[PDB]
Amino acid sequence: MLTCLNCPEMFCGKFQICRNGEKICFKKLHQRRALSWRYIRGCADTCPVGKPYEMIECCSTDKCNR
Repeated sequence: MLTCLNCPEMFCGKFQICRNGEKICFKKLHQRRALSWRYIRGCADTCPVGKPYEMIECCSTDKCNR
């Protein structure tokens, strides 16, 4: 199994265990303002496509989006 964060905050501690169908996590921006503590973290199947300024990250490791 894999572990991925599930909180908008950067230095948070909220996460969940990803099950089948999603062996990779992702972390992108949700807004330019207050971005310091605003990000879309969650599980996924593969690197989700999107803009470059969306700070879209992809990885398959324990809290890789830490």
